[PDB]
Amino acid sequence: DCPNSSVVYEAADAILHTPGCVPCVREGQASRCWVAVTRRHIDLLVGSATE
Amino acid sequence: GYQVRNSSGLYHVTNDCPNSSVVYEAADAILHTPGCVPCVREGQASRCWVAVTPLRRHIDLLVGS
Ligand SMILES: *[C@@H]1O[C@H](CO)[C@@H](O)[C@H](O)[C@H]1NC(C)=O
Ligand SMILES: *[C@@H]1O[C@H](CO)[C@@H](O)[C@H](O)[C@H]1NC(C)=O
Repeated sequence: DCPNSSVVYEAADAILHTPGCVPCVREGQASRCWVAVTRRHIDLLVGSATE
Repeated sequence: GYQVRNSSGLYHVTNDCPNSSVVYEAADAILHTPGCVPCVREGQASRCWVAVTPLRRHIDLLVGS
């Protein structure tokens, strides 16, 4: 449905299907997280930005 | 934490994941994005731009294996 941006959609889906808490550690503005996929896991760095 | 005074009473709320809030925010924003989130391979990861629901702010993220 949305194939070239899939990797994100997979991650986003894993965050929602995480019943617990996604473990994150803040790196200034951005926070580094480890999302487990239902072994393997997704590494993600998320941050906010303003123009 | 912090308190809330809504229509159903007086409450006290504590975020069980204070550092994980942007992740949940982004995950929601990706699903509410009607188009497709613009990604680019940036190394061994994927650099994406997520527009947040409304000085215009967005969410930058990198996903990897
Ligand atoms: C939140 O981030 C800070 C700074 O990276 C870290 O010291 C702390 O342990 C983190 N807290 C949680 C609940 O993950
Ligand atoms: C009451 O405030 C609390 C905390 O935000 C929430 O659990 C509850 O659903 C709110 N109720 C309404 C009607 O806003």
